[PDB]
Amino acid sequence: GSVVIVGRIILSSITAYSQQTRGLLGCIITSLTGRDKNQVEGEVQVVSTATQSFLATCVNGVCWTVYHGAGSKTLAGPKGPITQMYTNVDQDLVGWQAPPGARSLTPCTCGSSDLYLVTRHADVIPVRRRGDSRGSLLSPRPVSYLKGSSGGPLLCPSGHAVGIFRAAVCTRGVAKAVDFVPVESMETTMRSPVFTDNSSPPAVPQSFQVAHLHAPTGSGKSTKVPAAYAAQGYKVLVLNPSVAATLGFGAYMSKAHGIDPNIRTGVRTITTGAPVTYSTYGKFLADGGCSGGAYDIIICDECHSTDSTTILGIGTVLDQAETAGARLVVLATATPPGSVTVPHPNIEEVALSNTGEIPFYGKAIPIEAIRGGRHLIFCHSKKKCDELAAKLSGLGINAVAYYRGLDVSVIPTIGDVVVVATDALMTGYTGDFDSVIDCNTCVTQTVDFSLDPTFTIETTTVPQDAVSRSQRRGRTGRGRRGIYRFVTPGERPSGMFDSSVLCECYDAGCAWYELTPAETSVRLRAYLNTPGLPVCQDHLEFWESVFTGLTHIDAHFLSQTKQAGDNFPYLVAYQATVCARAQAPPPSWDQMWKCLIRLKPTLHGPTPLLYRLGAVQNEVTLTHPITKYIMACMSADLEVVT
Amino acid sequence: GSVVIVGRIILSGSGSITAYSQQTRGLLGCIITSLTGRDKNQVEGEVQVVSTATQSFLATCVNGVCWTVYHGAGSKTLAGPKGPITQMYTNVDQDLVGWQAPPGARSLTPCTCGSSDLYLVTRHADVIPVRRRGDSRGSLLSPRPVSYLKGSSGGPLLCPSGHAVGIFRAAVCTRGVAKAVDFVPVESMETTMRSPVFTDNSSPPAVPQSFQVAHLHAPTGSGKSTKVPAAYAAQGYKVLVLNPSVAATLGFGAYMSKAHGIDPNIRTGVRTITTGAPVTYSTYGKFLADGGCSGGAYDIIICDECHSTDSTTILGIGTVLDQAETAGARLVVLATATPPGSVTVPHPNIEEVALSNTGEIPFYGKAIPIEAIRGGRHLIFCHSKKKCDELAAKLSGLGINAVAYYRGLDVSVIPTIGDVVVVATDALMTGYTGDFDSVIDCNTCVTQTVDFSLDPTFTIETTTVPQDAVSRSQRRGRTGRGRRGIYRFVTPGERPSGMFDSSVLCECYDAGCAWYELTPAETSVRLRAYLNTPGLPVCQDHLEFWESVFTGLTHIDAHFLSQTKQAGDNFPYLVAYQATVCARAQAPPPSWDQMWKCLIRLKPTLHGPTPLLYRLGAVQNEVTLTHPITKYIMACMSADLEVVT
Ligand SMILES: CC[C@@H]([NH3+])c1ccc(Cl)c(Oc2ccccc2)c1F
Ligand SMILES: CC[C@@H]([NH3+])c1ccc(Cl)c(Oc2ccccc2)c1F
Repeated sequence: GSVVIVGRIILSSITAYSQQTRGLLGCIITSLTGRDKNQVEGEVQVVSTATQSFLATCVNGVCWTVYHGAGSKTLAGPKGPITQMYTNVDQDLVGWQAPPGARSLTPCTCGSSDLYLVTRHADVIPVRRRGDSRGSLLSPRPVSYLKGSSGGPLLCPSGHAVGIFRAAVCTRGVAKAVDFVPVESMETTMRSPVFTDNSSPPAVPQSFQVAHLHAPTGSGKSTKVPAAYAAQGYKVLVLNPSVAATLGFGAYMSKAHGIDPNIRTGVRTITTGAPVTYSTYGKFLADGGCSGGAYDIIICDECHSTDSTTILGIGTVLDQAETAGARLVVLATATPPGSVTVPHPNIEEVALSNTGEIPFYGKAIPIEAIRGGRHLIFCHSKKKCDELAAKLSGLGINAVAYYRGLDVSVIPTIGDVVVVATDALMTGYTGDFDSVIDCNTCVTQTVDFSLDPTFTIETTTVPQDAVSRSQRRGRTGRGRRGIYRFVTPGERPSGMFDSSVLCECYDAGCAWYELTPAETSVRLRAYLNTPGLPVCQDHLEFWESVFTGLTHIDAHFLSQTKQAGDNFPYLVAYQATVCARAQAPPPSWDQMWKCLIRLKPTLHGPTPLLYRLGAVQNEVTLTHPITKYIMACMSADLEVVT
Repeated sequence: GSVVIVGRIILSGSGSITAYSQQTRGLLGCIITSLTGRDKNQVEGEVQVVSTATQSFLATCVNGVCWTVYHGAGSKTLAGPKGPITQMYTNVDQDLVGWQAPPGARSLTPCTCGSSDLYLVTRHADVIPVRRRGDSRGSLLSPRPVSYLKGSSGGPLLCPSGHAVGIFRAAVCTRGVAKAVDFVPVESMETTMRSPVFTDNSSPPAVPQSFQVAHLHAPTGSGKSTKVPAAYAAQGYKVLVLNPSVAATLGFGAYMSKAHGIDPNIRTGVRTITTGAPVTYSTYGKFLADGGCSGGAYDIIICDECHSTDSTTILGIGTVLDQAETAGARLVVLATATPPGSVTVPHPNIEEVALSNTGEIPFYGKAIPIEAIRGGRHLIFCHSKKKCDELAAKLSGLGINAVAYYRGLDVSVIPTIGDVVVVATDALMTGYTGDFDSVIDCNTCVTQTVDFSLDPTFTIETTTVPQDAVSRSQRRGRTGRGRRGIYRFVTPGERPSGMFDSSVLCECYDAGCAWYELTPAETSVRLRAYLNTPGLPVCQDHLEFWESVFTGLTHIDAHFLSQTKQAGDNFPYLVAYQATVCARAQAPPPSWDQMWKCLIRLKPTLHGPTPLLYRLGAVQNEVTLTHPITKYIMACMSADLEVVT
């Protein structure tokens, strides 16, 4: 899909009105063709994808807008799809060369503080500047009235551009201020090189530096380059999210480059005194971060991964490495933020159709496509893994399921097999496959600041992004031919993660890694402040304030929720602690609250709700001091995107 | 736009009930197929996954007919092999519509036996045990979040033999958790088929010998409010004609006096005459303020414009329905041009023309050419007061006799006189009786919708929405009366007619308490008479919920209530009640929006967090939730609440 211009906002002194130029059918066709003959006029376009509508402002002969709406998408144009000229994920800014007929606003350098925000409804909202990227609405408005206006201009009185709107600053679901991308960030972006080669590892610098390495999985980014550095005489640490990949490196390196390295995972540890160590991020955090002077170079592998341990591990390194004596951090991934999937030479891509004995996410699989050989099928849930595995087994296909919870020994490693699995596979098992068949959806978690009474953490099924598609497809075609089959050809933009991931980081810090919320904030802040990494909204003070209130948890419930191994074991266990001390029942008797089951006969009355982590069946009271505390925390300034 | 089959749910041949889905169309194919109404793909399976541009749900063929929900499909056609298929059955009251099953389509068959173990099929092909507890209700064996059931409406409930018991249309929820499911029984599908496919309501009924409720679906200028009661009067019957508009009511009476001979009784706030005639013209508000039906006074009651869903009208009609038989009436007539289920058909006096981007006057993303309005009598419907004032301004500056009209302004500001462009809200339709050479329609209106948002209680939010058939049909109606007329529009779209939000029920209790001295219990009886009567606009049964809420709100401040009644805005009771609770705690209102002006003079003495009862708009001030009324309302949210799927 391409981005499509579906209207415009005309400026004149400052007033505006808007014009629509496409309906739905036109938008969709134009988005599939990427061919737009419609004449472009104005400095503000109203634009749309198949999922959202927003604005775009031309400045300096460039049409600009937000990464969180456009991603890395092309813009439909007279002669076809227009590739983006600039892609600055870190500033939430992208830009296409202005098409013929378009006008540009000029930047503002008189430096006025009385500003005017233009919306998708063509209203003109006065704004008092507060900083480089903040302004306060003179009249607070409900957040919903700014929705769809991301990308609109912030104008000084003389009509020039100060920047583009990117998000509202809410206080309890009401917008008192606005975040914008300032015109100086636009000019900085324009002077940066479009091509920047991150395929070569850099040489060790004289003083501390953070460098990026974008290279295919099996370039030797985690094998050959660590070996090269060690030859030059350095001590190198390779961090990786998979236990099975970390272990695998030990045997590979001892054969191929004659180095028997240190290995550090939770299930196994080996110290050989070698100058190269391979660790998981999680085991790295358990060992208490950087040891003063132990390493010259730290290589954070798969730094595209947006799981809490990886983010927390990488932010720890970014906070500590210099102080502990390192000269070099290398952030390594094949799929960096802003990447899209491109054709792979070694992999042949074939859409699924409706003909097939095996129904699969609305489409079908031919039994002839998986009868012999080794094939991997990605499903979104374990329930689905289980039922597809059973089907296949009943047809006499040798088929097995894999997901979080199961021992990887369900393998088999040699022989005909179909593996039906979730993304747990990515970290659990390292082999590749004659084909990958991919449902193209993922389970993820999303926070909702629902003030009912506090927040909600919802589990939802959503389309895959560009990293998911590439990483799943990349389980076939490794040094040998391969096939990838898909239910749908789409792709969400890569490199963003939800605020629940942040909440997860504080939770794990408390549950697993003996980190105070203040400590956790320091480490995440280094992650945020370092560019070229995945991006999120800055909700650190909020989440810090919330967990900071969660005191004197019951150690047995914590142990039990960690043991059962599910999400947010600290939030779950803290709610259970409050329920037990208040002598009151849990929100439900879902498996989530089984730590309270022996107390079931004696718990009665309304649940002192702290927050929603699933369905709430029981009645709730709001009188508990901890609830009162978390409600007060919601008055904090919260960026939400528009 | 037609409904389009975009996929299907395939049920298992034997053993235990299981299913899987197949998708036969993408988005592009869906949109094209909806605009042409032509679907050459063949129809397999008995459970279809259907879609409009706006939403998607399920449809289930039983005994020859592809059934689904009115709240999903409205009166729309089904895309077919030889073009659009019109609906064969349209039952607004049961939330059930039906197209004749296309070629070779397969139909489930009814639950002949009579088990009480049931299985619901969802759009995800999940099969979910249900326990029948009534004709149209069964409980989920394992309660679920209601989000999981959205888009499954129209799906079947099966008995273990795989026979259809009905089709899902809504969940019963407790605080966001579906505990049970509502369906349209299969025998309500056969009650639908053992009626005639066409019913006639174009002629006023004969007076029956015993109490009967009849419907009159006939256009304005058929004389529904002048000629027909005149006719009944001529046969010696006493007749009451009720209407939502003061100006319409006065006009009919004045027309009757000079044309049909009679000098009728008139009853409104502003003018009331007793002449002893056997025809009486009243508004719904005055009828209610008079305490409803007085014994033996009328044989016939015409409830005119019975399509209207303002609180007064609903409350008024509810009253007549509850009180007429016992007051000795023989006949209640529910009269409208635009009954529930109706569609905007072409009018031979009216030339319909799409606005373009060509024009000097920007209008809702399109354009009005000055030529089209420079000379004559013209009407422009805008959704908000604000826009009307912007558009009157922008028009007159360019040399026009432009004027606005919306609630608050006195009519007569609309002259006549000749050349004019009136820019107005829908308030035009209760304030002014005249018509125009052309009508220009923004195709949108403001409405109010309730969210059970548990933050802490409920929210009532003003939103802007696409117009429905009634809206479009009534807005067009102000041109092409006798002579030729023109209708210009921004959008061809049209939402289904005859549904109203739960917030409208809220307004009925509020008006009950604020204007007409009705206890919540007394209002429930009246509303119950309206729901139970068929062929009237329909809503979700939340009567107990809303009764329970207003029953708690006692000892309101008489002064604030008088000011919110006078200012004329919605929910004067809830607004005044929140203010009563604020003033008594010396706390500020949730904001300093105009809604809270009754409290402006006390601003100096009002400090601290607002004890919030519910949300009627943005809340800027901190909130406490400790107030006994807040808690009382919080407990009411435990009620069983039907919500759609
Ligand atoms: C410029 C501020 C930075 N924190 C930032 C950078 C890029 C993007 Cl897409 C940002 O917004 C989101 C919004 C939702 C999810 C992730 C990120 C974002 F908030
Ligand atoms: C059969 C139950 C009846 N109360 C009923 C009849 C028709 C329809 Cl469209 C119903 O559903 C709605 C849903 C939303 C708004 C109004 C009505 C509905 F609830």
